[PDB]
Amino acid sequence: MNKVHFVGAGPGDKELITLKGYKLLSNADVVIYAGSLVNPELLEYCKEDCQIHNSAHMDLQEIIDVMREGIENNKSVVRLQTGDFSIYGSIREQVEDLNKLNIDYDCTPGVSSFLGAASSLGVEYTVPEISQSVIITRMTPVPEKESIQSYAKHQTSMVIFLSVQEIEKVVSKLLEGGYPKDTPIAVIYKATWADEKIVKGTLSDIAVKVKENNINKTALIMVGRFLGE
Amino acid sequence: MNKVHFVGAGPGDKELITLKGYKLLSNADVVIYAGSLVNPELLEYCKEDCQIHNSAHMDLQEIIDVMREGIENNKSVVRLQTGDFSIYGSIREQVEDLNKLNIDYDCTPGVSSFLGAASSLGVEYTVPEISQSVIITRMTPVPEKESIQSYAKHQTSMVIFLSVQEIEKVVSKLLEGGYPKDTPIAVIYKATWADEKIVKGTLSDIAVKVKENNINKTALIMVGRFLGE
Repeated sequence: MNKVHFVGAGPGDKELITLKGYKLLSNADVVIYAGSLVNPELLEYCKEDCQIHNSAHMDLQEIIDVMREGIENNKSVVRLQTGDFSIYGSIREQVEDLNKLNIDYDCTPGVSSFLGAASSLGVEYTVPEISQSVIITRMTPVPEKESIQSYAKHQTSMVIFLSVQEIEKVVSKLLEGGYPKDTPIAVIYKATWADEKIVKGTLSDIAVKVKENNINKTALIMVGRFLGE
Repeated sequence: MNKVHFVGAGPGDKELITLKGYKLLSNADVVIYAGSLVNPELLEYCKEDCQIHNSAHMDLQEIIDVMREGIENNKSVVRLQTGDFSIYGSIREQVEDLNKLNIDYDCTPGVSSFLGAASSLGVEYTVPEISQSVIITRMTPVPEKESIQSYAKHQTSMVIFLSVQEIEKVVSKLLEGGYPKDTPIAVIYKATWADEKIVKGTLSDIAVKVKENNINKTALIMVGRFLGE
């Protein structure tokens, strides 16, 4: 067909889009991107006469109209979403709405920010005799068997998306599920963007280190012995 | 400098390498790739007069010699590793060995196969009111607090890398940690490669479905209610 193309933008760096992503983007007639969550530098890969829409200022129905009209005028349509949409992506709404209308689409994965964060930190989640797993979660209430404390019990590597002001709740949940105070932890803002910042520490001292970096906005926290390497 | 470039190849599809990855690869004088784990089609992006080495037939020290000699003749050196090396990547050996020699390097992340698997399945690990987390693990013995049964207790979404013949041990561990028999599950071989295959089912019937697909080799298993969407 001329499918609507859902494209993972990667974690911030211009060049961390997939080759496939880049081809579709650089050929798109209509692009719908996520506001300030997607790096604007990406948009420079688009055609001179491309029509850009910023979903951040749009309701669902407007995105869809924009999509449908792209299809009906035989225009290549790309919806750029941050990192990958299989982890915190809200792509279901748009898909169901397109089924409703009988519009073919496809999906092109991207590099998750937690992958970006690791490379950026030159670190490996899975490290022999230390951990063979990762738990990925994020921090208004949460069922017990899915809480940070509960996941902490495994003492494996963890990735936690948070709002940063909530640092003290999460540290205390980590200690509560039994991570020791010296457990290494890192907090990364805008992993792989030009402005990325990394605050390294342990469970006791990072609350302070985060406040004293003042750095606001959402972050990844990475927790575990795997930071010891 | 002229750093040794560690590059994530992505999950199999030629075009799912990052743009950055592609530039480095298409300019490399020396490439060291992982045997049959990396798709050979990628190698076609290399210069006519590029020197290819297949780590699969090499010990550590040979890789390093090959690296060092690239640097000393001012040759761009790319080590291509499958998916991303922060999850099951064994990049530590090569890095420590390069520190030893004082050789600058850098790291370029790629699309993990479990991301490839999701897009390929058009599915989302995190789905509102169903799960806000993912546990990523793999299946010769394993400590209790890090076993599949133990992780199963959270009833969240799981990704498990296995050898496929081991399907029955893992199903029984899943049920044991309390996933119900009707829990959807999928097994994917070579996610995003031309030959990828998807066996969809539930916990009771998938052991059979896998045997009767005969399909050998390593797979991803994906488990959870999140497959119900």
